[PDB]
Amino acid sequence: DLRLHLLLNTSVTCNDGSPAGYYLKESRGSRRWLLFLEGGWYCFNRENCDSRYDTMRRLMSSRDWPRTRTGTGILSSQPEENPYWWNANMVFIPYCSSDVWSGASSKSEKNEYAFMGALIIQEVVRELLGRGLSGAKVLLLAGSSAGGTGVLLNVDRVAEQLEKLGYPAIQVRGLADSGWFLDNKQYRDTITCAPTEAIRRGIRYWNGVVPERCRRQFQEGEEWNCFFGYKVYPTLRSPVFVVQWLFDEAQLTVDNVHLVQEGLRLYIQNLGRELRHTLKDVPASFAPACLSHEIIIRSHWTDVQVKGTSLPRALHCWDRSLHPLKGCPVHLVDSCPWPHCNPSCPT
Ligand SMILES: *[C@@H]1O[C@H](CO)[C@@H](O)[C@H](O)[C@H]1NC(C)=O
Ligand SMILES: Nc1ccccc1Nc1ccccn1
Ligand SMILES: Nc1ccccc1Nc1ccccn1
Repeated sequence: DLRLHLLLNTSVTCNDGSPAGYYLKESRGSRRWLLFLEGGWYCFNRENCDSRYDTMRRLMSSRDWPRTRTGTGILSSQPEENPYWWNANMVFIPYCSSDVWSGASSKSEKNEYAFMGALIIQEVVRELLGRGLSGAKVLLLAGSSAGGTGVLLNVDRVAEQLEKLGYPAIQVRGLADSGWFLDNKQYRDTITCAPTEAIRRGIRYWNGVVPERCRRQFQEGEEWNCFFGYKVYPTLRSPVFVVQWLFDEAQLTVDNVHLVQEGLRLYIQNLGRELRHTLKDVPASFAPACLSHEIIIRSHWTDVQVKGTSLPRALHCWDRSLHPLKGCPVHLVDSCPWPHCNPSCPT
């Protein structure tokens, strides 16, 4: 189990002003550190966030968090469950800022809620440096869904933080799972019906921050562009491995697709082709032709394969590449055009 630590700086808070925190399992024989960002959509105005506080309060508050959590998937210490990094130091950072990990705004006389996701990541890193992270060789910032987009928004800031604090030997890398979306035409709840508005409004509500090189490309008012992987990824300097199902369930929900006649068949095939196209120049990626959402902390994440290579193997090959490799690929994108045309897709 990973044990809870509430942040010592109690001014870095979840939405309702309670302290943020992290769950930690130390591995003193390892110089590898995995920091995983939880997902779970977001909220973008007073009324929307009030609803989330009634029925999704663990995503807005630490008041009811458990003492411990079990590591699963890439967070498991069992080699049978985690062929990739079973001996690493494991950190789970709960998502309690409702801001896709972008916010830097405190509660105040003018703000009902605090949106501090970007500052929560900075403070966790900061406090871990006193608990052994100072001796790390690799810091892998990973995350799923909104946490996967959060990796893209924060990996270069963590790298800059560690350089400025005097730790230039720690190699910062990112792993973004199910956080790579298309701002495409829909097939036919504002957060699902009108996604780009929801992001634009959220950024202003959260005082949200995007990576500087991307911000400079799109300029004032157009920061929402940097929440889309194919637009922010080319501006990043840290190595980033991208995991994305080609027919992602959250993408299809936003597109108003529910599972088929010709119009919908053509729409679904075109979505796979467009996602494939955006990954063509991403050298470290894993994109199976399946209808699903998230993978890296699922216990059976070992089962899916692309061209005969599993995701744990592809990540191991990526480690080797950062020291093409014969028999050990890092770029794995399905070419077949319909969900579950890959036999290893999950049921
Ligand atoms: C605690 O965090 C807040 C928000 O980032 C910051 O203003 C303050 O300086 C921090 N306190 C300490 C002692 O680092
Ligand atoms: N934005 C929000 C806040 C409170 C309750 C529901 C929603 N809507 C929603 C739609 C799809 C997936 C998750 N949430
Ligand atoms: N979930 C989704 C799917 C397809 C298009 C837009 C969204 N919205 C979104 C919100 C924050 C960050 C990235 N995307």
